[PDB]
Amino acid sequence: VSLMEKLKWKIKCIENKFLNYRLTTNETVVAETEYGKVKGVKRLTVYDDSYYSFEGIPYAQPPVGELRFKAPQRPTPWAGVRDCCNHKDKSVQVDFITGKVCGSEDCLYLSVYTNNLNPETKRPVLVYIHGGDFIIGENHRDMYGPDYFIKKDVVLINIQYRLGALGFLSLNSEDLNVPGNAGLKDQVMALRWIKNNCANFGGNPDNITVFGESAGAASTHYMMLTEQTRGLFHRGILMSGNAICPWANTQCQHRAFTLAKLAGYKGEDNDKDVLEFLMKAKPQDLIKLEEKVLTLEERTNKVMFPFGPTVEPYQTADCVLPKHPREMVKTAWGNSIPTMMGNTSYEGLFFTSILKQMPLLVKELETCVNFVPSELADAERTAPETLEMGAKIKKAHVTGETPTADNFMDLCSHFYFWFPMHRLLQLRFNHTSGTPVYLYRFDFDSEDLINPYRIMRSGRGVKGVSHTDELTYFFWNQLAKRMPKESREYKTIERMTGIWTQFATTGNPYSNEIEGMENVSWDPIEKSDEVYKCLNISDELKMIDVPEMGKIKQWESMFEKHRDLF
Repeated sequence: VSLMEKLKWKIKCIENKFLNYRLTTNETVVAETEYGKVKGVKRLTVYDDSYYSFEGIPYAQPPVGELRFKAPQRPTPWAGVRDCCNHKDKSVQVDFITGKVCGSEDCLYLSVYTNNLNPETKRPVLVYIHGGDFIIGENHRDMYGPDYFIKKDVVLINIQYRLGALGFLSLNSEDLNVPGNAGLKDQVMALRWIKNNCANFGGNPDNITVFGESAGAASTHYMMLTEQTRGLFHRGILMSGNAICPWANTQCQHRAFTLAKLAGYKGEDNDKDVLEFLMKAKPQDLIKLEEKVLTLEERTNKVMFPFGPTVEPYQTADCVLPKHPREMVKTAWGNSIPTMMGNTSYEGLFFTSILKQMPLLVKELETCVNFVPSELADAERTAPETLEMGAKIKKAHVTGETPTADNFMDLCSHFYFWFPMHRLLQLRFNHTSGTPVYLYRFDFDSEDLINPYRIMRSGRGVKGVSHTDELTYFFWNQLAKRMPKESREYKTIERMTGIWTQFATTGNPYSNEIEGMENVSWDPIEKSDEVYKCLNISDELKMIDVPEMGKIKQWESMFEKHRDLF
């Protein structure tokens, strides 16, 4: 990121402190939890709404010392009133703007927001699990402000969880108790806390909705698949991701050794010596070196990050993913709750930046062999079946003789999002009956209101609706501003928070109190449907055949001779 963008950002951080102070009131309030009393504070929004904010509620013990890399443990209660008027730190990560490591190992907190602590009936509870590819992200209100959702009579809860190697180290050695998925277990513990405390803030414990974008969508899906959480909630929304995306799963058991060697470990490769070195390293060193972990072959095969959700190599009381995610889908409790999924209209525009720095990536479309699903491709990607499968992808996305940047981004929308969504819908349809799933397509472009991911993807000036572009209409962030009530941006905020709030309430996202949705009727997807229908959300709200469908079928035709793997 440029020095100019670094200065703008710093300035915005400073402005934000002042905006935050102005928006804070002297009305404090105390609420009860299973663990003790917490003190929150009422705050305003730039729309002159107001809400009670409780931040820094621990849902687990600080995962430090011998707790590093282990399943989270329940937090220790207190008497007195814990101060929750301030935010806690974020999980240790590289700051996307400054490129310096920030955060702290002491990051297992959640934040609770609502326009009314004593409503007359228990309200729908919405739980946001943030994205950031399992390596960045936070619940700070400078990027995930509840300002818009608190117009609605809901309780909104934003969680943190362990990221990177500290959340996702995995070791085969059973004696060590580092099976993997610590960060997802953080998520489970947070959802247990919410279940058992949401009533104290006016929330209905029998009507919880979990939602997330990108890796938060994968996370939400995982919360719908694991037995650890059976029955804990009642709706799920998967925004631009799910647990069977190729980026959402990795076998990272050999990678802890590599990480340790990068950090200076001297010795042989066994799990115990490797863990002991890692248990004593400074956390920022681990996180800083993590970008060097993956090999050239791994990157070429599109393994996105060294550490993430994995198949745990042995069972424990706290195991979250005992099998591959596909196999988990077959028996998932969450298959039986109302579900909404969707994507943006030009997801792969996100990768503009990566294309800038590596223009030769476009030549991967000459044969598209690097985009064939790794379960079907040979190791060197030189087999004749692999060239054939690559030709399906090429014919779907390469529009002229020579591939372009756009063809590459369009193919990416599919590889990363539309194709795994299709695999999931069909897989799910065969291992459930009845419970509806609804689709949306987010297709509203503006550069008047943005979020910080735009600075990360170097998308200033770039037309089309990228991965992350919808977040802007759900959450306040420090680059936002008060928009006129008549603005198309403002209307999109109301439509988005409105639809999400409707679905959370009844499990059906249709309502005719939402403007633009009067000549609409929003049917769920049926197992027999050959073409998917979605609510396309742009300046107009309109049901349409998913425009991506034709390409989706073409990707599917790569499994012609291996139907059992699709």
